[PDB]
Amino acid sequence: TAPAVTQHAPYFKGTAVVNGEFKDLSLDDFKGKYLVLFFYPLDFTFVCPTEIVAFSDKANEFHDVNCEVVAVSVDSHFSHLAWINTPRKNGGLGHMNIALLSDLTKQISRDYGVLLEGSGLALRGLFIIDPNGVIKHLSVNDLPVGRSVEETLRLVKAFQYVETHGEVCPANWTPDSPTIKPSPAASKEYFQKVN
Amino acid sequence: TAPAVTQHAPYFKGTAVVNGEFKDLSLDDFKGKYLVLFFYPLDFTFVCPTEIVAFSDKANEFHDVNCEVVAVSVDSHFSHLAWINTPRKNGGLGHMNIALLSDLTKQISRDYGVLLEGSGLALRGLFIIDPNGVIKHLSVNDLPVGRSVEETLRLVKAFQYVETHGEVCPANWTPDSPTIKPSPAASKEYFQKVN
Amino acid sequence: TAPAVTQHAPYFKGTAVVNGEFKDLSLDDFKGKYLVLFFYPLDFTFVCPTEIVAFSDKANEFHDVNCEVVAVSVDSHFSHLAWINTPRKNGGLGHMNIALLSDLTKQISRDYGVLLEGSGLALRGLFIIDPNGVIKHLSVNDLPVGRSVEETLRLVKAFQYVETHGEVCPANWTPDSPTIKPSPAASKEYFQKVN
Amino acid sequence: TAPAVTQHAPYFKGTAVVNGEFKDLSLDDFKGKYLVLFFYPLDFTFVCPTEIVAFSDKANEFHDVNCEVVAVSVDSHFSHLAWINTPRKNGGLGHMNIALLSDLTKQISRDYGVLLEGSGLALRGLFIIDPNGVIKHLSVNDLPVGRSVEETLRLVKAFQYVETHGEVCPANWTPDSPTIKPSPAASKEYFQKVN
Amino acid sequence: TAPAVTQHAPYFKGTAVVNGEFKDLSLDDFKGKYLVLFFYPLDFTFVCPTEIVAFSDKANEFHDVNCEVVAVSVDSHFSHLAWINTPRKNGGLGHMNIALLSDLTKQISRDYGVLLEGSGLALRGLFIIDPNGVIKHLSVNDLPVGRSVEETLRLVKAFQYVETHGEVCPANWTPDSPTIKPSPAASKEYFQKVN
Amino acid sequence: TAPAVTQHAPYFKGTAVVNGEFKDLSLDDFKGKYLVLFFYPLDFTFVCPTEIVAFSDKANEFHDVNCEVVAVSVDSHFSHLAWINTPRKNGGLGHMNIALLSDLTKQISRDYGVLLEGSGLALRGLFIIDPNGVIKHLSVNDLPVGRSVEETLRLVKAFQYVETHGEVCPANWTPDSPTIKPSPAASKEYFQKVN
Amino acid sequence: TAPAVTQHAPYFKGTAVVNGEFKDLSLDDFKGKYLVLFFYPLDFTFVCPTEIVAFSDKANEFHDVNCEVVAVSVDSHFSHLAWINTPRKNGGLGHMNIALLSDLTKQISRDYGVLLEGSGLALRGLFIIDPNGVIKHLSVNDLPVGRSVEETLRLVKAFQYVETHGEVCPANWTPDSPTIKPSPAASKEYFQKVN
Amino acid sequence: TAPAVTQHAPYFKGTAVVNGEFKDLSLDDFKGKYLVLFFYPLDFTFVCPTEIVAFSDKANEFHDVNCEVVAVSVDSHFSHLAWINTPRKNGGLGHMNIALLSDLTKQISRDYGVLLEGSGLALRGLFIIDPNGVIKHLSVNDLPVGRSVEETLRLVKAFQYVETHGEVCPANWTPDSPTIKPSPAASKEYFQKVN
Repeated sequence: TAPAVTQHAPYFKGTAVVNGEFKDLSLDDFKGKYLVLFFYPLDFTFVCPTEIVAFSDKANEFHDVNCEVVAVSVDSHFSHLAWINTPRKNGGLGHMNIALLSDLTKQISRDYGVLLEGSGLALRGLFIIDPNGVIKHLSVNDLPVGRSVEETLRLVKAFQYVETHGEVCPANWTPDSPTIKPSPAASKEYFQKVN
Repeated sequence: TAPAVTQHAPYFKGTAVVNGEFKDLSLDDFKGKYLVLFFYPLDFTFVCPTEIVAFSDKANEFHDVNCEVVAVSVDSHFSHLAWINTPRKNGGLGHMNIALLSDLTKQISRDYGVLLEGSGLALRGLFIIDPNGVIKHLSVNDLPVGRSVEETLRLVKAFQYVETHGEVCPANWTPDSPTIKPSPAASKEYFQKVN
Repeated sequence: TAPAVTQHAPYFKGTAVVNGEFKDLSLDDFKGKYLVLFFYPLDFTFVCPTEIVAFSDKANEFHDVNCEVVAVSVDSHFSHLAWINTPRKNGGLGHMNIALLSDLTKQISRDYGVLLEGSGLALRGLFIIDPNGVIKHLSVNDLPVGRSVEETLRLVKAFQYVETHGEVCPANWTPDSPTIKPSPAASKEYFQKVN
Repeated sequence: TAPAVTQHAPYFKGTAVVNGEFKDLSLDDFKGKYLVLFFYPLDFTFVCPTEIVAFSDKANEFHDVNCEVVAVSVDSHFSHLAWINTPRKNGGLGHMNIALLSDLTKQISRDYGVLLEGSGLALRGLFIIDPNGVIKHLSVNDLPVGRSVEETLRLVKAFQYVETHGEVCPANWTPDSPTIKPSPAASKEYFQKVN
Repeated sequence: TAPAVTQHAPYFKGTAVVNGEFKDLSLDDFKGKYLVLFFYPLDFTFVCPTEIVAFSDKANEFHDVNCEVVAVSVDSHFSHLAWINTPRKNGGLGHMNIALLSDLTKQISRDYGVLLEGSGLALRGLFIIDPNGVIKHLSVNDLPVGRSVEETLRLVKAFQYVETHGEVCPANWTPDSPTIKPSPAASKEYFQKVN
Repeated sequence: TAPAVTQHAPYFKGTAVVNGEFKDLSLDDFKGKYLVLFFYPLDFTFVCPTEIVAFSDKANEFHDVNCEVVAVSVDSHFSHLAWINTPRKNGGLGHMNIALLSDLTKQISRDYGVLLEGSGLALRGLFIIDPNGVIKHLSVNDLPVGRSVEETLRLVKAFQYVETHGEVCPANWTPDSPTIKPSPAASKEYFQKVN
Repeated sequence: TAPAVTQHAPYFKGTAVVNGEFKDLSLDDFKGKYLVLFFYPLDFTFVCPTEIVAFSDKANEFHDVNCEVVAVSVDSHFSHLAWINTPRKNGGLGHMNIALLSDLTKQISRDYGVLLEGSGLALRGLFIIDPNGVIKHLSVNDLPVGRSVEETLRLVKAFQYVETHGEVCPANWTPDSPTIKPSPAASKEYFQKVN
Repeated sequence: TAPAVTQHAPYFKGTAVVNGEFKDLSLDDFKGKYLVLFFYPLDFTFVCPTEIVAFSDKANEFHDVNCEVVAVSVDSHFSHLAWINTPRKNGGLGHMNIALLSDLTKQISRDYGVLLEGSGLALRGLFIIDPNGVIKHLSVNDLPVGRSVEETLRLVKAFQYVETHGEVCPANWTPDSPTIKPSPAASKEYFQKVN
């Protein structure tokens, strides 16, 4: 139970804003589902809203592949709601298709290893978590650079492809792209094909 | 020094294969340049060769933006070379535009927090390190899924952009896409442009 | 850890025939794959070979969905091989595409609660185990009635479908047929669709 | 008596809904008939109504082979009735040709080893119980995947065949399909025919 | 904690229907507020729908005095909703202004001393729990006689009057009728006035 | 026997004041009649005299429905009389049309689960015991809030109505308001009429 | 227990003057009632008599809202009494309508955190303790400035308003002024009304 | 240095919003001036905006007596700004005449002993601090009740009166109300005057 790949994700619990109303959210609530838990520093800032809207606009694609997406920061759930009720044109989020988790005690960010104690706020950490609570991917950016929603989805689709076909995913894999049977003899028909 | 974003990259030293020839590399050889330091589990496997050839094929684009790429694993440098002298068509690497660093003692992988201690091999870990040895990004995939060379290049240009221009990069930023002046008043300029 | 649905499948270890060669297998070897573990009473009987050759002939379809099939009985691996080298025309197995596991001590059967202690042989027990070692389905017949391979494959694909699409599978669900979003309002879409 | 193949099915008694009226059912009532006793988690859910209406629309075929079908869950007999009185378009059952038994105390599920005590509901257990109250078969699914009524019916027809013909049924046996005389010499007739 | 007057109400947790959606409630959710917690045997019965619609119709008058109203029974939350989507004309509930809590494990009823173990359903128990959260009044009818919502509201109002005025409420007291200063000399005012 | 609903009321015996004279009462003295047995803390207090005079004033209406009313407390029977010979104007009782039972040993209160051991006095417990002599309703207020005599009489009348009519009494039922035939088809009459 | 808001108030015990007579009282004695426990440094001083007289003239209004008022200092109950018998013109108190508690050992002042150890006298601490012995407000002034008796009465009425109406009290709230429903949608009614 | 009367106020430093601009504040920016430092739980709530707007509308009466007012909470300075930019009609602050200080690390609230570690927010703490950094008054409210702006002003003026003139202020003292010379002989003047 640690924030590192192949380990169980640390237990978390906070009040979230889901679909415009307050709701409590636990790690247990996603047993059976994939989860993209992603941290951002602060509400009403600059990179953060662009990521949050980008994930919200693609949320249906994540939900279609049994994946929930929850954004997490250290602000109150009241700040989350206020930011939801701000229009995008004025730096706000608008109506949200993803959960917004309040980590007001900072303990979720601390346990996920992404809190800068001096500042009191999370780095841009993202965690892809499988149905059994195991971490499959993680990535952290420094504050001034936003994450790729397209790449996050590519990875979720990829981890699902290997578990339901038993072939591994090459670099730059997309759906319908060739894959490799992970035995030396059988891996050849891939290598032939692309060269 | 720690393997965490915002902290100094841990020192490393080892034997590499540059340009068909053995050569010592350390972290200090990359001061002044950006560094993409990416770990892979084992030579003569499956996802690994597809990632190394993809980075080798795109190395001119990294070099044009003052970025070096080095692949690392727990194998010897004699393994690295033998794999270079295997045709791609047969699961090999062929000619190489990037360094292949040997981490025979495993200490590099351990110091970078990507060593599965029980198996004796590294996860798919990737670090972007700036001219001063500071880690700007890191990411870790489990073994069955390869990384994106495109997203690595995106992120490098994003960190360079914010250095040059004093502006922050939104989600899904490509070069020439809009950026955000990171003050409350000046940011509206961005949000109006895209809503 | 018990032979029950939702629980972790008991650890097992034994000698198996794989391509006419003796080879060890444990539950650990199938970490990452789905596993159909099916018990059958005795080698050189009547129903048993019809089941084993049915599973062997459809083995590629199982492997295409990241699933190993492993037939288990209380005979020695030396009997399994002898039975492979009997032709099917004469009640044998012939060439095999699945593993034949020997449970010579009878511990595996006893741990999976399919052992008839009185006779010292197992019932027609089938267990479907996910990549995570958790039992998704169990199924037992009395000795005179063989099982359906088509139905076992149906259940593997259904458990895979729910884990990658988040929808639940109706009765008699097949690939391409409708499914249900498991929420009260969202589930009406299914019920309108088929009435 | 225990919930295991070849053993006597445990005694149950409870209130059921039979043809719209409430009526007591006991295991005693099915002496002399075959019995498909199937458990489902909850009324007014998603997979459950699909399983129940599939069984109900085929009940004629079960009845024609002296077999009764009894659905069971932890809800009251009043929920059962209210659900019968909901249209199928709206997630209900409509008219039922099978009994819906209420296990309000949770005892029947506990006695048949399918109660999840933590949640207070039953897994997808199905038992084929013969005219002397012995269990010939049992299947269990995790909650998100429905069962096959088709296969349930194939198994009842198969067990009846061996009782009245003294020949064992191969894998994927269907009516009017070859069967095996279960002695070594006599069995060769089957194995020559199908090869 | 114990289900008796002057004692802290037992802790309870469970899934409730709150505005047509599945929420999670606990005794902690009502700290700071008076709670009327009332049990009823089963959904889709006779006296119960009359009790629940009576409270839901006067729910505003309880909210106006800092009081929540929660109906409890041993039914699933999916039944609670089905009953909410049955019209009152047809024995149903209609739109609800109170919570409907699922005691599916039967634990809450057991803990509050109202579970008839034999039949597995609750008696008509009612508890007025104060804001911290001590039981001030409990009442229990047998199954065929419904409670008075009027008297329940009289009692919440009486207990609130005594906390904020330091006088005690006579038999049959209603808002504005006389009260008693509980001191031998001071009480003479009350007794002189009403005789 | 136990002080709970559906159970036989505990046996009790003691000296009571009945028409200004010391009589002896027991639970056997009320076989054949409904009994309202109500406890109060202490004679010469504040809410208690108001409760006792309210019941004594409506005592005729209970007798007219075969019901006796008995007040109980831990005081001597000599206090009960002194209080009877205190005028109502001066905090007293006046002439009484109900019995006043002495629980001097505190045993009755203890047996009926209403004795606060610490202070040695009863809470405001009330029990409607039927004619043989099962408890049909119990209620308990804390000390500073008096009960409703009106509601007590409503409940005796409701329990008598259901015994002699076989219909069940809704919430807020009063003599002459509609009632429910407790059958799914029969109850439709009630629900149609009042909506 | 502790002298902080939201905690249980520390137990105290001491000899107090009530109606010119010595009488022991403790925190227990005020269970069920609000309490305003205020400390003052010393009898026969300057600000202190003006606080005590101000409360004692307003005490009728506190008792009318179920609130006791208790003055506490380190002086003897003999000084307290002597100060009562001094006239107000002459620096005294006169007849008193509030308790004067002697903290002669200084232990009450030590436990409430108001004791200046060097001088052996209390700061001007005030505590509003609710009916369950929980602190709702505290306030300390330095020695040369008296407290507002009006503001103390306002807060008691405010804390009672929120327990019996479920709405929160704005800044400068007085009885009959607007209050806020503490949900986000319902709070707009207030914010629109006052702006 | 501790959050107690007569002691030096703990040092704090944080980003505040001042005239729509971010700007660092520290305790020693307020040396030579009286400071009213008041904590509130969270931005975008209910009681908090009423206190903040009330103090801001009286800020000039504070400024004229050389007193500053600084509101503090654990929210980001960005939330403060988004909330300044929300109109009052819609639950916001609008223009502000006071600093809103961010306590993103929560250290300030922890140092002033007003933080609830469990939930991660401040109680309604308020502190008057003199020109030498010494605390003269403190008060904490529980969350549902707002403070009195008038009484804070009353107290700031009271504490100045005593430094200027060397006379003590009685209870309910207002500007130009009589004060007391703190000497036995002299204090008589006050007592003769006001009686």
